[PDB]
Amino acid sequence: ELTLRTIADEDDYESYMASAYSVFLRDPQKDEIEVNRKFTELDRMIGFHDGKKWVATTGAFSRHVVLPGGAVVPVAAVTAVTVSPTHRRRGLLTTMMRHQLADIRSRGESLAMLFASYGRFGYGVATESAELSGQVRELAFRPTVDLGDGTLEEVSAETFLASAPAIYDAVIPGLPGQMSRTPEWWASWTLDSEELQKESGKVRFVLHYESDGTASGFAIYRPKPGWGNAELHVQEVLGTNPRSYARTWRYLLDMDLVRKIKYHGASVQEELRYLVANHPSLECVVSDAIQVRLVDIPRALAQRRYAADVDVVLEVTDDFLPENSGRYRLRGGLDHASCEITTDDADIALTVRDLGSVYMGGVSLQVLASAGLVTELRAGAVQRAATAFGWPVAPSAPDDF
Amino acid sequence: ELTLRTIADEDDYESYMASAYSVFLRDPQKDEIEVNRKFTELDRMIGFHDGKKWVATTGAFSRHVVLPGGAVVPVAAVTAVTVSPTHRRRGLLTTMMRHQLADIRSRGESLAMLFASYGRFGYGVATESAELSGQVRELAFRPTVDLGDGTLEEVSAETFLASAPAIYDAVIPGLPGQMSRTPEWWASWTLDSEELQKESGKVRFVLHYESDGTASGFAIYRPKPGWGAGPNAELHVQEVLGTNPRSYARTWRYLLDMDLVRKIKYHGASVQEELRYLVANHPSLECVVSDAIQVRLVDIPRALAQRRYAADVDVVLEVTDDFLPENSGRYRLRGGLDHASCEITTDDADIALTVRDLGSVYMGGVSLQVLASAGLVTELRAGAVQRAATAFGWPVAPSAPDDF
Amino acid sequence: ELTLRTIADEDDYESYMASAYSVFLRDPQKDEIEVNRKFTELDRMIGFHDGKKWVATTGAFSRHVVLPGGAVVPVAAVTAVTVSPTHRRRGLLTTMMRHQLADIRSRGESLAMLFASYGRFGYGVATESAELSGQVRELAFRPTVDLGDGTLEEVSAETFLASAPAIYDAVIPGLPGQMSRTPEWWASWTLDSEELQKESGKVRFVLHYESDGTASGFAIYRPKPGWGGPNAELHVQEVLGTNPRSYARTWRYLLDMDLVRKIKYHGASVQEELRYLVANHPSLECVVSDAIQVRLVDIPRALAQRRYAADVDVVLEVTDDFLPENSGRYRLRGGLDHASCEITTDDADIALTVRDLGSVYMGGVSLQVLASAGLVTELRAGAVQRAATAFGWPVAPSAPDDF
Amino acid sequence: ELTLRTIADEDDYESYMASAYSVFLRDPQKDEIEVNRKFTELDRMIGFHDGKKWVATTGAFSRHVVLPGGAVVPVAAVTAVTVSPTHRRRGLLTTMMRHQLADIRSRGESLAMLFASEALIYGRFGYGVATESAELSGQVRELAFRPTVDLGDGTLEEVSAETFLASAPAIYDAVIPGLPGQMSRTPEWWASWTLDSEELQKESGKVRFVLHYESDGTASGFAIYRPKPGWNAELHVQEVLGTNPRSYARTWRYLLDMDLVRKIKYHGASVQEELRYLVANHPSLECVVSDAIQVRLVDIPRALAQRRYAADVDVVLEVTDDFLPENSGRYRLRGGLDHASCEITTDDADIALTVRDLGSVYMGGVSLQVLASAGLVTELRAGAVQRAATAFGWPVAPSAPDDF
Amino acid sequence: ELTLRTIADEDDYESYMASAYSVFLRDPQKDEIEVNRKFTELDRMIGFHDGKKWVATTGAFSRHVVLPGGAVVPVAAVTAVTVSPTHRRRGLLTTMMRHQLADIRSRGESLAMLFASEALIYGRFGYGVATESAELSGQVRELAFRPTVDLGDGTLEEVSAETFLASAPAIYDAVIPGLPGQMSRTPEWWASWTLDSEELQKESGKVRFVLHYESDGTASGFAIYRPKPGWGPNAELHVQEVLGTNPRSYARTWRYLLDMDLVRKIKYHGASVQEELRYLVANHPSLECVVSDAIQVRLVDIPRALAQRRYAADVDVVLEVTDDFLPENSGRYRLRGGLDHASCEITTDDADIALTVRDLGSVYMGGVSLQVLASAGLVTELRAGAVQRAATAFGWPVAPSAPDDF
Repeated sequence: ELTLRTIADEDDYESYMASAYSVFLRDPQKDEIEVNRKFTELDRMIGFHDGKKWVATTGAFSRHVVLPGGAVVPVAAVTAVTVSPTHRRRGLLTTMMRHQLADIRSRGESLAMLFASYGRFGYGVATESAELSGQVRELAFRPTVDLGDGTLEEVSAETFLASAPAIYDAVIPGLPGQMSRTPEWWASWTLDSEELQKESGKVRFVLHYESDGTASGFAIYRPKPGWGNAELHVQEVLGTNPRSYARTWRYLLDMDLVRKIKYHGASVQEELRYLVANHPSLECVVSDAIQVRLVDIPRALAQRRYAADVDVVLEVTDDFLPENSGRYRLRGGLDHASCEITTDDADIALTVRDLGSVYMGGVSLQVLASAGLVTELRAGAVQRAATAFGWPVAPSAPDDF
Repeated sequence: ELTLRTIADEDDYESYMASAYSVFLRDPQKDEIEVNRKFTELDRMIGFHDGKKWVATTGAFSRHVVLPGGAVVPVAAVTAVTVSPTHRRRGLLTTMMRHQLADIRSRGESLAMLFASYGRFGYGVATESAELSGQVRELAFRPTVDLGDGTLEEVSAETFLASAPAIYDAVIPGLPGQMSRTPEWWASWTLDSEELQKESGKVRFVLHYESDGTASGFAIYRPKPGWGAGPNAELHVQEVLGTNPRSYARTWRYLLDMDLVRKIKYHGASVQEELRYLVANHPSLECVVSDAIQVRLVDIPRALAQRRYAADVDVVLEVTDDFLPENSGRYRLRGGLDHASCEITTDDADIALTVRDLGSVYMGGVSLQVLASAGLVTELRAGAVQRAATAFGWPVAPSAPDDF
Repeated sequence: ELTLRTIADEDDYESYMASAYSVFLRDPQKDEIEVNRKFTELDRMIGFHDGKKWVATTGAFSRHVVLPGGAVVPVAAVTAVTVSPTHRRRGLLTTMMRHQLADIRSRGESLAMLFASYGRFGYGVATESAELSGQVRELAFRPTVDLGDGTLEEVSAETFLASAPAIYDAVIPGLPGQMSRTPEWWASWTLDSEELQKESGKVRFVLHYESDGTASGFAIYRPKPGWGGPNAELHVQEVLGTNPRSYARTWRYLLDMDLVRKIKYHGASVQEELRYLVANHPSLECVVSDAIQVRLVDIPRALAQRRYAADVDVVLEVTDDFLPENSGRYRLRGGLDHASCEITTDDADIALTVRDLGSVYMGGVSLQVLASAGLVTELRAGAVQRAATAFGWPVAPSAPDDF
Repeated sequence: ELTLRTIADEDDYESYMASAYSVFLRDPQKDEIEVNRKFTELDRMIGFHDGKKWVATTGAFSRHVVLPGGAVVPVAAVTAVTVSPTHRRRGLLTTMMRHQLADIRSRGESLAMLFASEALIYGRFGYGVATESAELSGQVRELAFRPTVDLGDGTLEEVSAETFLASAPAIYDAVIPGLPGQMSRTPEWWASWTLDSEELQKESGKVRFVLHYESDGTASGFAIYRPKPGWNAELHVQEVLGTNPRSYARTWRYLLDMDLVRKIKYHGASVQEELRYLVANHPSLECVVSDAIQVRLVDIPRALAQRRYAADVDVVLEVTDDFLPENSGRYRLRGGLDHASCEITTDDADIALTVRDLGSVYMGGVSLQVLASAGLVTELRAGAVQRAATAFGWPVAPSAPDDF
Repeated sequence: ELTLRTIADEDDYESYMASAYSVFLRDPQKDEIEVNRKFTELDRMIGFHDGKKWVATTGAFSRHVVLPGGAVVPVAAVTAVTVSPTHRRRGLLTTMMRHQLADIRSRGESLAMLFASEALIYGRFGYGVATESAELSGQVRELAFRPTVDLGDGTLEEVSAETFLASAPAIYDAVIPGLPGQMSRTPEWWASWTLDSEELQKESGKVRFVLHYESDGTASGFAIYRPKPGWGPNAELHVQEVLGTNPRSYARTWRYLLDMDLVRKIKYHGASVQEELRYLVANHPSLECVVSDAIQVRLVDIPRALAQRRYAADVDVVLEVTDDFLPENSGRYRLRGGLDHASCEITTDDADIALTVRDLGSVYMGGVSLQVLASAGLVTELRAGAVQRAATAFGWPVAPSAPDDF
């Protein structure tokens, strides 16, 4: 009765997306569906169709993510994973996962990434995000923070998109977890969506210029006028130097009529948290961001760099895809990494899910071992491997997908 | 008119403490005042007295803290820092700070620690805590979590104190930021304080026993019965510790599976509390992160040499101490998992930072790289901050000790 | 200055309807006004007109109601009763009530029914409804509840209307108070009204099928996505099934839906079967309120059209203050298989008003409780005890689709 | 390790009750414990003891309940059912249930009754919810009565507990024969019901007593209520009863017309409380319906023959008692308004149901026909359920007795 | 880079107004923008433009306000005062105020009035809070009147906007001479005041209009209000204005709103602090009264302003006025005023009271007591007994009230 297949045409695409919104209790957002189509590859959007409607969906975008060390590697940005409530408990999700994970491997993508909404398929939470909020009048900076001689203006979307991509491209190599943005992805990220207009207001754009005129920072925010307490909902703030970063935030914090500010999806180590003189005034709520599924374990482990030297043997168990199970020797450091099968004694035993959780440096392997989820087989091995899998810059959430 | 002196006798102690509570808009808590006196040294409690009232206070307890690597070192646990609202802008706080930090130095303590309620005195936030909360029915664990074959009992404070110290002593060498607990400190930590009873209920104690009878875990918690409409009874957890992963998981499972309970709250948990990773559905366990402990380095080279470092490091730090300029200097830190030395050097400096920011990274709870990217710390030679930031880190996040 | 008249044409209909919504502080719902027109008889919609606006309204739909015992009788479904705030305290309502009640009698309808928003006109609350709600994760069923081997589909309104009427028609004979639904009434009941979209979302339709393919259950519900912690809701409009498995399985489908936290079923029966499937009753909150008010227009006929839970031979001294011609001393003899009622000169057993007689007429209000409260008088010992049991019914009356 | 036994002495009793309160997250309520002791039979209070504390409890009071028809029969008022959270999943509850239910049978009580709460035994061991209670509440200024409600010539006085207890029992004893589910009240039970408990004082205020006197001075109504001053003042009504419709309506009018009161609440009222029909505007009196009493039939033939039935019935019930299989069998019930007999039979069965669901319909508060429509009860011969459902009903809904 | 200029044309006007709404974090309300254009004089709408966007705005309507006693005088209704968040701390606001205050002076207008919600220039440039408003609210079922309140024998009708505008202006014109602070309403201002704006429909509902008719049939009162149906029993009536030509029509109109079915709560924002409804209600605690700033006054022509109004009692006082923003207005004036006369001019005689021009505007409408300003230390008395007699004369038996919003 059910057929697993890819999207065939534009009408089929809109019906596919409508079903995915419908499972999540929402009407289809036509503006987001239209803009996201520009970077959608129909042959990566699979699902089950019963002859009259889509009953399950699973798709992926071809993206590139910054790894610890600065390498930018292809990644399957998994999206639109739904099973209709009428078609649950029929194995449809397992079938789509097996098909998609094989398809991802064939495209040379060493890992998949998914926004938390899956551990039994090998996905593990690898990065977190922080919701930062507080009263703007309480958010003065420490007295040593240099705001610089820069200036800034509120600009149109077209003016914003002529300067923001170069700023973004310049800063992301040092921010693992961030993803490359083509003009098509910028169009989705900057869309004045009707859904977000209901929650706050129309999207606004800010550019920070140095004294010589060069653009060195930007901000994307939406105002929420007082409905009683006006709020500013920040979508993104980035700068190419600490002065443009601090000055841009100072602009948002000193805006008249504003009482509260909210930044959802910030880094757990967002620089703003340390610029604020009184930390309690900026509430920080930490939650899951990205889940990682390692698809090619040796290549993924050899593609990132490590915070310190490591020479560890990992006994990796992959329950969902047993072909990936094996004993790998990881030799890595700041400027080198290799991973290959070995018959030497294993130092650590862990599942591919937990290996994925530590892969981006956002989850400590030592805490997983203390929790009993990872087993140390030889003394001192977990401690050194945990530091190596870490990174001085915490991973952060990419733009939504 | 004002005199800077220490506490003289018992009546002076109660007037001193009543003044400190009054500054914080509270009535003096006599049960807390009585039990904390047992570990209070009157000559470490200073303040300003106007002839009839204490108008400012500042104290310290002689404690010992676990550092990254497991070393336990003497520490000044600073407490009861108040200035009367009628005596602000007189300079009393700076004067008390200068006296106390000098006294800490002459006592040979390499650092002071203070609960966040000061940056200009050298204190920097070095550890955070997490308030973990959620609906207990949503807090199932991952399926691979072994709960073991242990059993649990709810016990009196006396029976609890006959087993909890040995469990605590065995676990803390791996939890930097925790402090040694004498019987006197256990008595304050386990006090059924009236103020906490009003927020929830009478304190309860749980012991977890292995299958052979060995006490391997404990929990301190208070019930908050439902007050709606609808059921909404809460458990307020004060501490949970176990000597192995099964005892820890089984103790939490005991609290989470208790009937009548709807919500659980654990204030002052670690930001890397193992519970956060046992839970199958992370979003069900809300995590709010806030400042916990501020560190003031008093003996910079000794403090840096007393801890161990997550990886090898050889870095020269140009440190500026505005409040105590005698600590400013250029120090070469050679550290690792198995060694640590810090000393005056004449080599070129790699990093420039203040003593406050150095204290902030001292426990591995704050990344030196983020402070640099924020513009608060200056990298003088390329690649130095990244290696130093990794070394100042630690695979186990620092956590808040028992309150002081 | 004011003229009592019926709706004349279509423009007069939209003005009439817009007047009623405005009295109730709402803008005219054009989608509802259009669909309800298809079953509206203009000669049954009366009101006062001052020459330029409608100042008071009162209407009735020609419907049919299931009585205790399964009999389907004509009933006046009174609707759109409004008096403009500027024209209150002028007797306009009493006048319309007197005209409508006489009109209902001439049309052969033994009784009238009205949703509670009137006791002085003879209307008495006869049926209650329950708002059931709770956290879906706490609403597991008792372990013995058989869900069967059926399946479900979420379908379009047209596919829904090709199966739901037959299911509904098979179930209602056991549910006194439900009303027959023509295709026109189904069109209103299943309208994706913009009013309810604002409160939750677009209406959805579920069909439950047996293993052989036959449709045996249905559900009408609307989602309310999270607007906060999570708090997505389902607003259930109706769930019915032709057997216990289809009914339980359909509720299970709504209760086990991902992302949902809380469910609400407004206008359910006070004895809704769901209340007893739930293993932990306190998790399903039950708020009971007025639903349907009954005005008996032809007393002897209405008493003879229903059946009675047990044998009864009682003489009722009925007082109708608003319509004194209905007052009389009636001997009611009835049971499960018979019912008769006529004037008698024998000694009266019970003295009650027509308002209270309508309150007990559907078996939803106990005649014994009204007697203990002092509203009804027992004249001969033991009479109320048996009459109360007979007027009752093993299945509580329930609210029909809204009118 | 664990011993099943009864309470031995008074110290054992206080420790037993303290454990039961502790399981329910509450400190022991000493005033309730003291007054309830006066009607407690220690040999009916059983539990498990590990040598140093009680770890599970279950007890019963010897009471008598009004049945549909007026007959007053002995009943076990089950109470204080707890299992310590440390001792769950060990079979302690099943063991206590088998012991208690056998003891109830041997004492001549045909059924047990138990308040449905967050109790451990909810729904299990053959208990079925047979009675509901309504929480009635609303703005007193919106609660005028229908115009035909006669208030009579009576008067009211607020009196002391002693004055109250000299008139309320006779009023109560004259009313309850027509209210199935109500229980007999000895002076000891009145003392508990009228206790000015500190727990209810915290939620509202000190208990107050109202008496209603006819014009000849005879007491004909009473009320028990507690004021909650504004913090919008509320009256929390515990009970209102009257021997005639005028005394009932006038006593309510006194509470509704009291100055300074904005809201009234009556928890534990009947779902057919007369007040609901006196009010002119029903929506102004919110009605929230919930479980009240669960019934466990222990002697099926005697319980069915002890009540009376709303109409004639001749039915064979195929009863399954999974927990007490000695009670499983086919029973022929022949009942009416003035007769009732029941005996085990081998005749063909008309209805199939569990002992839990038979208990649910036993008091006339749950319709057998609705249970059949829900699929929990199976009709074996056509037309049997309809007549049996009507007969098991009653023109007066059962109501919750005083709390136990 | 920046240029101070006025609105050039219609497209420039919509871009001007769009910038003003954007500074206050709101989308432009095109219905308000269109209806307000009918009374907008483009040469009074100034601002700064950077070549492609308005970066600051400041406007003024030519209006007329009723003073204590009943005199109607021209007034500049200042509006649309915004500065772009990226152009703050540059001096643009001062420049606009100076140019506007000069433009107001040259138009013969003695004072300027500005609503307190214009938070950009709150309490500066000589503007002083002179008039307050009250938000009155309560449960309609607790709002019975005193038994001695005569409701008359009139009738009411809910009418269309056009029917309302045929009788309401006559009612409004006959009442405002006794209500200082109210402003004259031309048909174009009536169109804006009665606009069924989408902004207020979201907050409650479509605007409704009520007319109260006498026994013979003449319109003697009116009401403007919006319903807010029950969401989530809590239906509300949001009253915009109620006025009557006699106490019976005023009381009867309020009684119509208060006795309406299905209503639970009523709210009247922008009422007078001495709204007669407050004294009609039998139980005052049932009608909550929250008092807040309404109108700020900037005196431009000090002598003319003080002479245009009448004084509740006789006064002969010398005021040493200090105008820090416009020092050309500073001077020592002798004020002679009463119920039927008023004159003011420079004098050499010794001064009695020393005060700023900001505080003089506050007391000018009689909504702020001059004695309390002296008690708080904001005003200095130089000769004894002068403040008390001046405070009583600057007062008025009817408190000033807030006009229609601008």
